[PDB]
Amino acid sequence: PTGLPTARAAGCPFDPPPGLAALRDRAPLTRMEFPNGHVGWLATGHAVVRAVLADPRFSHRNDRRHWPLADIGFPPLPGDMLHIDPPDHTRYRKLLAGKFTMRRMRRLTGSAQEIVAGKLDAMERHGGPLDLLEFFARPVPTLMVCALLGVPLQDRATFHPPVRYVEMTYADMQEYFRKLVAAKRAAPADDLLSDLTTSDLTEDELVGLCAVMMHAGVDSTSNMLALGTWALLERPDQLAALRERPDLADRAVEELMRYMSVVHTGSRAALEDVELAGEVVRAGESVAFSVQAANRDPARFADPDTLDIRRGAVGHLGFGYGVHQCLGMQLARVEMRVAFPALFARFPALRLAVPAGDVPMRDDLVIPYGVHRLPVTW
Ligand code: HEM
Repeated sequence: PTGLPTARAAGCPFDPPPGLAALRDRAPLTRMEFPNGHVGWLATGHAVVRAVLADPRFSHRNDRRHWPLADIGFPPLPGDMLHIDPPDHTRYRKLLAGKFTMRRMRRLTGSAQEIVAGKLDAMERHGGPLDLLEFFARPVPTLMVCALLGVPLQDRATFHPPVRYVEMTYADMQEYFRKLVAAKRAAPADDLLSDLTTSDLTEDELVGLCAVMMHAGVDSTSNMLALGTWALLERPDQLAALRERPDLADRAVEELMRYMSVVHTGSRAALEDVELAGEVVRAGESVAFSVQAANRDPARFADPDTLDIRRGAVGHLGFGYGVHQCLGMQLARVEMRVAFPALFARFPALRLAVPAGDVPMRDDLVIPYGVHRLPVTW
């Protein structure tokens, strides 16, 4: 019956569409008509979203689910583990999870510090005003994925717009990574891609995984760096707390993840009848889920609509949950824990360079949410 509430409020860039809260607080699982007319369900409560995301009976194949944000489904491509179901998905997870632990990703902390440092240096040389996305929020996570995969230093510039060029397609990236995989097979190094050349993945699977990673590790991270910097610079009291207690970086990253919920909406399809929140979701029905509503659920978080880095903690669903929990979440944490405090240590008076209403927001249906540019000065 209901449609998905998607309209953001004009003075409130960080908060969810107003209609979600009253829906969630009344019926955290409810019937929903999708943009294409499919009648499925909408999960907005934190517990019900977790139950959807943890249950392997829920498919993420694009030829099984209906998309909740557009009125529009093909089988998954090699390497696109987010849209592959068990048991193939389980093969990717068993191979990759142990390579993506915090203990392994913390070994890239120095790389993250130096990537961050280099982009801060180029910002100061240019001077304000400038676009934080072009100078910092997009190149930092791009160079981080390049470091993770061991992309040659002299090739990395092909993967992001020049800081002041052809934007690579998926096919362009597959061609590049086919060559790089062959090179690492012949001459291994201490990096993830070299390590994976000894696995059972086919060339097509490994090349697809790399091309996916260059988007999966970049788009959301970039928009988190932009939105999180904007939110922090409006809260000088929280910046003071982070300056005085730099150990608060870890909590601040979790609280920003919860508050921003940039991967705001998704869906899954039932592979068989599933009891969910007192209802039977029948085989073939899609359940849309709202990460952003779940991350503001008062059933789960005190004062959910207040941003307070001092109480930041794991438990939010900003990296997903369960079957397809974000593989890169520990790397994302390492890079954001470096980046947010470093930006304000170098530019303590960082602030917007335009009226807040002039910041160009992404359209309400785009995922991830974020901004197209973030003009800043200092
Ligand atoms: C702050 C930055 C990031 C956010 C907000 C984010 C968010 C997410 C979310 C919400 C999902 C699950 C989507 C769903 O359930 O439909 C996911 C999956 C995934 N992410 Fe991330 N991610 C980020 C960074 C990264 C990075 C840095 C990498 C790689 C280096 C990465 C790789 C992946 C992969 C491979 C999956 C699929 C995992 C699976 O299917 O088992 N992510 N991410």
